[PDB]
Amino acid sequence: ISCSLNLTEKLCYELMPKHIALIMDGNRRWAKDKGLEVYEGHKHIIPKLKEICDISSKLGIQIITAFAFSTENWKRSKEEVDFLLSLFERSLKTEFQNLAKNNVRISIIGCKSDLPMTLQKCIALTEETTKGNKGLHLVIALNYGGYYDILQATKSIVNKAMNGLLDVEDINKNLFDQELESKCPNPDLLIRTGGEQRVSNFLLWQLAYTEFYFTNTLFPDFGEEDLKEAIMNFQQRHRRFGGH
Amino acid sequence: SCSLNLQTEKLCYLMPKHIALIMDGNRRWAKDKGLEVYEGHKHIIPKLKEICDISSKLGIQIITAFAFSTENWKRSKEEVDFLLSLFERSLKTEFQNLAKNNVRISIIGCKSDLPMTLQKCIALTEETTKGNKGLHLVIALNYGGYYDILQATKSIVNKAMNGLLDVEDINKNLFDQELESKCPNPDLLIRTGGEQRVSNFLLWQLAYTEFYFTNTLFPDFGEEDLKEAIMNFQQRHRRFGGHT
Ligand SMILES: CC(C)=CCC/C(C)=C/CSP(=O)(O)OP(=O)(O)O
Ligand SMILES: C=C(C)CCOP(=O)(O)OP(=O)(O)O
Ligand SMILES: C=C(C)CCOP(=O)(O)OP(=O)(O)O
Ligand SMILES: C=C(C)CCOP(=O)(O)OP(=O)(O)O
Ligand SMILES: [Mg+2]
Ligand SMILES: [Mg+2]
Repeated sequence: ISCSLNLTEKLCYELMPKHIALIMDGNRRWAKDKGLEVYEGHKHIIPKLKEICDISSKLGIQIITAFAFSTENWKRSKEEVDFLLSLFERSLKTEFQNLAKNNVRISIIGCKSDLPMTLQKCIALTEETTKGNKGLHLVIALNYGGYYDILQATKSIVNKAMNGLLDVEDINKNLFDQELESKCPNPDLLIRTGGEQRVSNFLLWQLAYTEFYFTNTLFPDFGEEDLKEAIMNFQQRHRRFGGH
Repeated sequence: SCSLNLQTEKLCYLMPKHIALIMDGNRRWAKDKGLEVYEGHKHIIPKLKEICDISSKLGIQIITAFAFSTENWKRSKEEVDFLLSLFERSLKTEFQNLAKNNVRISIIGCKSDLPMTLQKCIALTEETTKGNKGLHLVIALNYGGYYDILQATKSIVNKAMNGLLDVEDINKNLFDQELESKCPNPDLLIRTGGEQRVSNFLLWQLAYTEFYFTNTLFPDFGEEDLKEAIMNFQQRHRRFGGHT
């Protein structure tokens, strides 16, 4: 198979970020620091995420993709996974009407069939109720990883080729983008709370020219002032996309 | 159909075994010092050799260095022609000594797009060093993350088309075996030049890599800067999605 790359590919990126990506990290250490019970940080996840949607919506931000549960988090104890998947279902039922009144559209990416059936039904109902809403699109990545996303797009392309729907030479960036679960437009800014300088198998393909913002602030402490700082910082960067 | 909660292992991550290196900021280093526009680029592969020598003594086994991306074709024909001729020159003048403790050199990227003379220089550099026993230097030249994932997808589609694999055999390990940069993946990414972004480097391979961004322009990056980056790496806690 031949290659040629000096022919051309448009990058689906942008004053203001259109799409923000969010790694919601540091919730355990936030509870350890305040001497609270082990899962009390995670109880702030969905409420804070609603606060961030509110602020971002007013600034003209159109998309937020938030990392809620990765495919490697299955490595944690049965007790933690069960507690936090139950907590996610509960919080999604508690803050739903707050998200719905702001005209937020809610989508979930990840492998849903591995989740508990009650959470699968709750997710399907949330997506149905909000699919027509016209405000900010909140995408929640739940049992998601970049490896998984690329693998399921590759399988989808293989099956199409098997059924006579495409040739090997039709496989390009545009086709791949439309087979991934996180699509164009790609994140302009990634904010990771919790102090770690790494991506932890989040949106690997989608982050090719994303601007990174790592903060030391633990996620339950990330408020309107911190989001405003991150956007102003983003506005101070020069994006060249390989050109001059 | 998908399932991800059973297979929670695989992957390939004191001292980082594999360092990834984005050699950025060469234009600004020549501008700041008032030199000719391409004077910084003449330092790229000499300094890269110096980094390999230091890295070899500390026990590092692999360096993957970004020398020319698939989006850099967007720059002026003058700059691109000058820089590809300069790479051909630098690649002949260094990486020549008969010492067996020197680096083994591979090139990843689409070589057929490059000037014929540079193609011949690359072939000669890979042949003369294939027996060397030191550090494996991989030079990423006309390379990008999209390109790497796309060519692996095309190779998998081809095999499936020709009866050589099943769609249900497609997993992380088979995909990894089709990429140009394979397991083991970089433990540490060092980007010189002030920008906090990845610019379509090793997208799949950087899933759990530790990021180290420095403002030092690449021609000023020496032994003290490398020792600082390794020290910073050693103070980091890698969890790979797990706990306790
Ligand atoms: C939904 C499940 C099972 C887990 C939560 C995943 C999550 C929110 C991770 C980021 S916060 P976490 O890694 O728990 O907290 P730190 O150890 O980083 O302080
Ligand atoms: C080939 C190298 C060293 C990496 C790309 O850096 P660029 O200078 O092309 O990256 P951007 O700032 O354009 O993102
Ligand atoms: C090898 C390549 C293409 C990048 C080197 O630095 P640049 O050419 O990007 O210079 P700056 O604009 O970053 O200073
Ligand atoms: C927010 C989510 C779902 C993942 C956060 O990163 P992790 O806490 O899993 O990442 P590592 O620090 O283990 O890389
Ligand atoms: Mg964490
Ligand atoms: Mg640059």
